[PDB]
Amino acid sequence: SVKLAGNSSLCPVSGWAIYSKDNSVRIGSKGDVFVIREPFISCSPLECRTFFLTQGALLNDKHSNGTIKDRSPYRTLMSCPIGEVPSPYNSRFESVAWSASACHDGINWLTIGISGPDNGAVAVLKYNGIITDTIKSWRNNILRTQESECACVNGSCFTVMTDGPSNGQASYKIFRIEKGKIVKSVEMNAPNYHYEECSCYPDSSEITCVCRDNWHGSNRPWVSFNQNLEYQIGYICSGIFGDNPRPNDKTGSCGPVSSNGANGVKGFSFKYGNGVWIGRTKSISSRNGFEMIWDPNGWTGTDNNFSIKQDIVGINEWSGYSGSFVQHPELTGLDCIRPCFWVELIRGRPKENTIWTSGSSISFCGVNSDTVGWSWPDGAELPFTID
Amino acid sequence: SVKLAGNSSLCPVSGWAIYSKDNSVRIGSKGDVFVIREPFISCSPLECRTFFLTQGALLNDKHSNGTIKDRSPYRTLMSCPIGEVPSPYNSRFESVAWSASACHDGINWLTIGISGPDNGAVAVLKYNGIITDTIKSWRNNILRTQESECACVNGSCFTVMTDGPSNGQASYKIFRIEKGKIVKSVEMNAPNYHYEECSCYPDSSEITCVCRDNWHGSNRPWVSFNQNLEYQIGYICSGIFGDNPRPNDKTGSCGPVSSNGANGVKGFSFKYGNGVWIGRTKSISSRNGFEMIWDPNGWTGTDNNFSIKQDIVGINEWSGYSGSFVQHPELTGLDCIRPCFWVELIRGRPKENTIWTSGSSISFCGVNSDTVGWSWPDGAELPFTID
Amino acid sequence: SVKLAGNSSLCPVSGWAIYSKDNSVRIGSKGDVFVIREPFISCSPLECRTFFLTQGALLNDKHSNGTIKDRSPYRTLMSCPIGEVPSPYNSRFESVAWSASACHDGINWLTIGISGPDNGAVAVLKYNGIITDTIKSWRNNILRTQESECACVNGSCFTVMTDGPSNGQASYKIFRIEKGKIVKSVEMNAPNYHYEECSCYPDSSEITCVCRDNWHGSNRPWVSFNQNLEYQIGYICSGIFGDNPRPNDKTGSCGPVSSNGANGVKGFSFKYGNGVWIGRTKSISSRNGFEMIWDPNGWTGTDNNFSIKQDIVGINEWSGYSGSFVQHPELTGLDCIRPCFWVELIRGRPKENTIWTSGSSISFCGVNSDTVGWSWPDGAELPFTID
Amino acid sequence: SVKLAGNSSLCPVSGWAIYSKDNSVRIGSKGDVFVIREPFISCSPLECRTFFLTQGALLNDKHSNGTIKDRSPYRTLMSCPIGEVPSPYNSRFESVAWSASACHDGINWLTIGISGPDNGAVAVLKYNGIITDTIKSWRNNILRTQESECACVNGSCFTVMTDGPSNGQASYKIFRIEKGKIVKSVEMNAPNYHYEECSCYPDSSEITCVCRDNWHGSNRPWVSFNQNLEYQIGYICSGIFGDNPRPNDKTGSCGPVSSNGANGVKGFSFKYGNGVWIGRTKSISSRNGFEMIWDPNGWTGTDNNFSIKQDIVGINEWSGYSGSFVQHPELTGLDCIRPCFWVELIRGRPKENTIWTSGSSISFCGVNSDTVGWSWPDGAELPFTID
Ligand SMILES: *[C@@H]1O[C@H](CO)[C@@H](O[C@@H]2O[C@H](CO)[C@@H](O[C@H]3O[C@H](CO)[C@@H](O)[C@H](O[C@H]4O[C@H](CO)[C@@H](O)[C@H](O)[C@@H]4O)[C@@H]3O)[C@H](O)[C@H]2NC(C)=O)[C@H](O)[C@H]1NC(C)=O
Ligand SMILES: *[C@@H]1O[C@H](CO)[C@@H](O[C@@H]2O[C@H](CO)[C@@H](O[C@H]3O[C@H](CO)[C@@H](O)[C@H](O[C@H]4O[C@H](CO)[C@@H](O)[C@H](O)[C@@H]4O)[C@@H]3O)[C@H](O)[C@H]2NC(C)=O)[C@H](O)[C@H]1NC(C)=O
Ligand SMILES: *[C@@H]1O[C@H](CO)[C@@H](O)[C@H](O)[C@H]1NC(C)=O
Ligand SMILES: *[C@@H]1O[C@H](CO)[C@@H](O)[C@H](O)[C@H]1NC(C)=O
Ligand SMILES: *[C@@H]1O[C@H](CO)[C@@H](O)[C@H](O)[C@H]1NC(C)=O
Ligand SMILES: *[C@@H]1O[C@H](CO)[C@@H](O)[C@H](O)[C@H]1NC(C)=O
Ligand SMILES: *[C@@H]1O[C@H](CO)[C@@H](O)[C@H](O)[C@H]1NC(C)=O
Ligand SMILES: *[C@@H]1O[C@H](CO)[C@@H](O)[C@H](O)[C@H]1NC(C)=O
Ligand SMILES: [Ca+2]
Ligand SMILES: [Ca+2]
Ligand SMILES: [Ca+2]
Ligand SMILES: [Ca+2]
Ligand SMILES: [Ca+2]
Ligand SMILES: [Ca+2]
Ligand SMILES: [Ca+2]
Ligand SMILES: [Ca+2]
Ligand SMILES: [Ca+2]
Repeated sequence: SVKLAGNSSLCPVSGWAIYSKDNSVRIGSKGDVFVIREPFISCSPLECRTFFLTQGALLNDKHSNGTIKDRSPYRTLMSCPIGEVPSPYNSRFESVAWSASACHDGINWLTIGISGPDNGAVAVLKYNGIITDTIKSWRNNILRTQESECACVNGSCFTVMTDGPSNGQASYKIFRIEKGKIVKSVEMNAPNYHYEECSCYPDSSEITCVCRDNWHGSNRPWVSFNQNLEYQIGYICSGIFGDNPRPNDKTGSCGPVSSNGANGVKGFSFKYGNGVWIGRTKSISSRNGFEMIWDPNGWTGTDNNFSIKQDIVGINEWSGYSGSFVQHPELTGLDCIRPCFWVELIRGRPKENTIWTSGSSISFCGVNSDTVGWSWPDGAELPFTID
Repeated sequence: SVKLAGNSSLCPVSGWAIYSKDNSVRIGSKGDVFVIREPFISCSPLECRTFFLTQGALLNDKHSNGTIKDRSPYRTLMSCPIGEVPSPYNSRFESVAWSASACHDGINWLTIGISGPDNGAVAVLKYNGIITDTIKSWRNNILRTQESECACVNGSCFTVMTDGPSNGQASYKIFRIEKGKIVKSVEMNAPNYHYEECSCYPDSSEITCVCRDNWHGSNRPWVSFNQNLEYQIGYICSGIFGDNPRPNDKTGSCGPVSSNGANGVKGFSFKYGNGVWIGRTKSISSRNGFEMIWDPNGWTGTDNNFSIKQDIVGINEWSGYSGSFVQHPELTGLDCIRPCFWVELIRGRPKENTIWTSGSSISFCGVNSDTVGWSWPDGAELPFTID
Repeated sequence: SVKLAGNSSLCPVSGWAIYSKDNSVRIGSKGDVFVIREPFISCSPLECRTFFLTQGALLNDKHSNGTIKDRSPYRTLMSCPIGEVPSPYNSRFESVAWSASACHDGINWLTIGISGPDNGAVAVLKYNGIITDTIKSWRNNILRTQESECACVNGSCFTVMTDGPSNGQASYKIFRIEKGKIVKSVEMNAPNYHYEECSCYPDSSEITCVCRDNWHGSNRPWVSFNQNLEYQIGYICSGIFGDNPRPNDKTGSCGPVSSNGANGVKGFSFKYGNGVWIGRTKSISSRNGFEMIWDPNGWTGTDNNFSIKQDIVGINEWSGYSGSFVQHPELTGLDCIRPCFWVELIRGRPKENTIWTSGSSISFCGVNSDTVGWSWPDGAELPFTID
Repeated sequence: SVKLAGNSSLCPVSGWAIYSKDNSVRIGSKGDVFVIREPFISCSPLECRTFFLTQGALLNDKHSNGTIKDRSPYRTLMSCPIGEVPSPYNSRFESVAWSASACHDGINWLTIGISGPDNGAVAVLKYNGIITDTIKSWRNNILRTQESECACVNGSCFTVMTDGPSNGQASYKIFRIEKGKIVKSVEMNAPNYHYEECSCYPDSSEITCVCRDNWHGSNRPWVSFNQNLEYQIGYICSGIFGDNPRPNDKTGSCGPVSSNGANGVKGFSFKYGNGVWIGRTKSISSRNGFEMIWDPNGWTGTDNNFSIKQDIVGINEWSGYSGSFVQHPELTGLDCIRPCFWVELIRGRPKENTIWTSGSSISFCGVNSDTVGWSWPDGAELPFTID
């Protein structure tokens, strides 16, 4: 067992090849499948796993009632092999949590699970399944984290947490964690910025995070930092707006785009110099469809021109949260860090006439060989027997 | 593989961080989940497992009928990974038993399973799944044991068993077991004492047990002993009474507190010099709620003042049995033995209008970082389809 | 990995301690549990497994209809950890078979599965899951084997097969198998004898088999042989008749006891010098109850006196097939071969008003410490929803 | 771990011994079993696995509706241990695919999964679960592959793919793959030939494929090639026609037999010099029954005489696709490559009045010891509760 280096560059990619699909909701119609949301993928030097937040209930059972609710003492972080349905019979317990993150440093798994009351939530950190540290809410207003994988470089793993209003200025902190122990943290000095549900990845020994501004931006904010937590902040400049909801594409801004800026969805983007791979919904108003767009100067340029678009989910099909995950050379045998992403396909409330809300997942990995756009939707027929 | 040393002290702790929650009853509404009671946790140098006594039946099935009954030829000891639901598809068979204990000596698992008739029950000892010894009832009146983990020190494991009345003077024996073989035992000379369902843990090469007086004590009896079984006995002196039922907190006694002393519930406490961490229900009369209380002189002092209280389960929510379990430095990498505990959340009879009785579980581990009180209840909606 | 020696003696035992109980039928009421019969246990140097013949159907499903039938192209030999319910989710596939045997030589598993038509059945031998040999019916009349574990000594495993009438003189052969290859066989010269469903075990480098005479004996026939297949034959002389049905106990015979000799049930017995441990039903007419009897001169003596009786299943409770299995010193660390046994508890047809027939199991191991008699019945409530 | 040599000859065999049967459809009546088609078996140096294409739905659930359809974004390649039912609880996710192949090179698994639109499908190659390459449709007309195992020789694995019409001249390419990377390919110059769903196996360092002519041949086309992809092509000459549908047996041809040549079914054959082992349906017009036929000069001779016939599935029972798979000496310890085969037993549409279509499987391995013909059918009772 050797810790991940994290010192190579991101693999440049021309397209995205489909990696997994679990068909969770379709199967859950009869099978014993957890009601879940906020799934995310993370890899070790040996395997890739799907993490998810359960509602402590199964699909098509009465206890799935009212699962549109985000937080409760019943939610737990669990994981299963990628591509498999999240079931009590194949899932590993990770932590009690209504907000979470996880990642592998090359030696062991780190998991971060937040639970407790809105006014004093506590993040429990585990390393190899053993509690190693905790961190308590410092603003007493819903301590919350990535809902995707943390990023690891040379034995240290990094994450971002938010505490405060989701409709105004909040507080954002970056953490450096070693063997499950917080060794350093810093509060981001970011007035007029808003950070939630960051998707973070390593690249050339440094961390880049693309996040969600729930306050007043329809473009996505970002934060990057080295291992010493020396950071920079900004917003993606592209007129190809990445959040949902958002305005129709037009001239962008290197600051928060106020038009349709309230609300949002977890997302991600991959930075390559001044360019950016943007993953976003197809609809500007609802969580429908998904597409990958290559914009060669979109990180710093404000125009709405782009070079490549690849369809992932049709515009008439349900999508939801999305996030980045990487495969390290230690796993692939490549000489660079390979970018991948996952998409949550949300079914149920509030858009459909059910008593429940749950999601299935698809994932893709970046390649330089031939690829194709299509639609890989959830495919479940609602409502269910329970409703 | 190396045997656990068990020679370090208990880690001092300031609070308790949530470690697991299985949501068993909620999931069992649809899923294939055992009807269980008396769950308990025990760890090896590699992993932690939940042990439990099944009724040889699944939730929401007709065979769950009359499972309020404690003893039958159908009950078996089984185990599964911590935090997972006890299902026939993920559970390991341990022993046929209606009373049980288990612990890992660093090399292999020891399980103790008692079955047979009330007037001649036999405890079957297994080491690495192989029968290694038996011990038969010596008072012919329901031979019974911990219903939680035994305690191991330097290759020897220790447990306590009781035989005789549950409403009067009985007989209590301590056992030393090596590789599943009883190498020594001694009967405790404890007139006017009553010991049942002991929660035992190792601390500085010696064993401490906190138990249940079902005869005439609303405070908890304790027994401690070295590897040679040289023992001491007493009662927790704190006016913060630990049993259920019990009187309102007042001046305590270093002997059995007779007020509300009959009946009781399995519980635990952690000794730290003259101080004590007490886990107990919130209700004085019923198995509802749960809390952890730090009383700096409560082991030997009779006053009812305490320093710390942490909420675990709300007073309006069902609780039940609770017990200690520890994580050895061989597992954690710490330089002390870490205290943890589990709580059984009992649903169904006799308090609820169902045909069945079963429990789910939560567990916590002691830390010195920030923690928070809350309520992590079972959360199931009764009655069920079967009733 | 080292092959089992099989050169030590059987462990003398004073009683039987309960080892496992699966509660298969109770759980199968709701859970996904195979309809099975002819379960048997067999051990490796590492673990013990339950083998069984499925009907290719689950309990409480329509395909369990008519499962009173013994042979079909749908029956398969499968195995699961001892004490666990036989489910498609925890069971390993072994072979297609309506008659079977299996055993571990210390290195790998040998399985023998017979399938095909009544007039030309073929036994398929597998070693480590790879087909290594076959043997075809030589009398064209239902080739059939032990339905319990084969016996292994120093890298060779031994079994017995029958071909011919089940109500008259048939043909019986002993086989020596090495790494799944038949290296020697011999036909037993046994006129007026009848051998079916032999329970065989190793003892001091030789094999002893106690079997079922379905033709004209209410006592059990036996055959013993060395590694070169030099054999001896006889019948258990004890007036404590072991088969079912049978007459009331009286003066026995060293030949087949004709009274109530037709029909029968698979069983076993352990030989100790002139003495014998006899396992049998409690009823003389039906497959009900079970008991272990120590008869110090019952192997060669014809009286009906005995020294020890231990209750296993109550007379009013269903029992069925039973068989021996052993635990080698390589597994236990003992200096002798430990005798164990299993009992099949048959529910359904023809005794009960269902459409199906299936069994659960219990098992016990021989010890010299204290034990107790009791009743550990199936405990399922019939009929089921499917009927 | 060492790569498979693949340099020995095929083991000559006189008959076929039954190896596995999963009873999938029977069990799926109640159990949680995938709706599947196109199952196939492939082995490593350690184990044999069943691969299959799911419809992302379970039997007896509403989502099984319209599963007669071959292609969709919901279909995935998964695998489970041979002989076990394909369940979400025991199946490993491999790839998103509506056409697939897989094989083990001695070190890791190679999987090939094709998904995407009919006019631009993309094959995703994975080595040890990691995407290693892609290949895109070159004729824009349903890129498709074996639906059985690829063949490996000395670290290189080989497969065949087709692009173009299924009712006329198409394009056929052979691929050489090393560690999941395409290192060479060549288009077959085969005017008037049609290749689909090839069954390929290694033999003396070279690859032989027997395939399906869906255009105008009732006999099967073949292609063989060395590691450098230098190939030869032809048709099986035997008047014992191997496809379905087909004419009654008569004089054959070394070219495509036009009579009943349109349409077909995936199948296989084993070449032995001028002789051939032919597996085929019993019905000439429908997918019913299955038999193995040894024709000593059937590879190059056009007569309709044969030497051996062995019944596998009765003519009145449903069959379906069939394919070859081999066990290498690295797995068996033999000095030759052992031939095995599997048969898909298709139930439901279009031949039966259900809303769904699915298959179970049986498999056999070649031996030189005694064997027997019989019928090992699916055995499910249709329709189901869902219909
Ligand atoms: C998921 O949650 C949904 C929201 O709760 C459930 O729907 C609700 O179902 C309840 C129970 O039937 C229903 O309850 C009330 O309102 C009734 C009129 O609409 C009223 O008649 C009920 O009260 C009367 O009866 C009760 C019981 O006897 C008495 O205690 C009262 O005093 C009175 O006599 C009761 O107030 C809701 O109307 C309904 N809500 C909605 C929005 O439909 C789903 O049932 C649940 N699904 C599952 C599968 O569990
Ligand atoms: C387990 O197997 C049991 C034995 O088969 C089943 O019980 C049987 O159920 C069948 C179907 O209902 C039933 O069938 C026949 O007999 C009827 C009179 O008893 C007769 O009316 C039926 O025939 C008529 O209808 C059919 C269909 O429309 C026509 O084809 C006929 O021409 C005629 O009009 C039919 O002959 C058996 O009576 C019954 N047997 C017994 C012993 O009860 C169970 O149903 C089965 N259980 C499960 C769960 O599958
Ligand atoms: C990346 O890290 C590895 C492991 O420490 C190191 O050997 C290598 O030199 C680094 N790569 C570069 C380009 O510096
Ligand atoms: C405890 O045992 C350890 C491990 O063998 C030993 O090294 C150490 O000396 C002991 N500690 C104490 C306090 O005696
Ligand atoms: C539950 O079991 C008891 C005891 O046998 C029985 O009296 C009662 O009728 C059962 N209840 C139901 C609802 O079946
Ligand atoms: C039994 O077999 C073992 C292993 O071959 C051998 O070492 C030993 O001598 C044998 N025991 C006796 C009593 O001969
Ligand atoms: C096949 O390869 C093996 C294994 O490396 C080699 O030893 C042997 O020489 C080869 N056999 C033939 C027939 O060439
Ligand atoms: C099955 O699916 C088809 C296609 O959507 C639909 O037309 C049909 O109504 C469905 N059948 C049933 C019984 O639901
Ligand atoms: Ca079910
Ligand atoms: Ca926004
Ligand atoms: Ca641009
Ligand atoms: Ca009390
Ligand atoms: Ca005090
Ligand atoms: Ca008889
Ligand atoms: Ca006698
Ligand atoms: Ca054809
Ligand atoms: Ca010929």
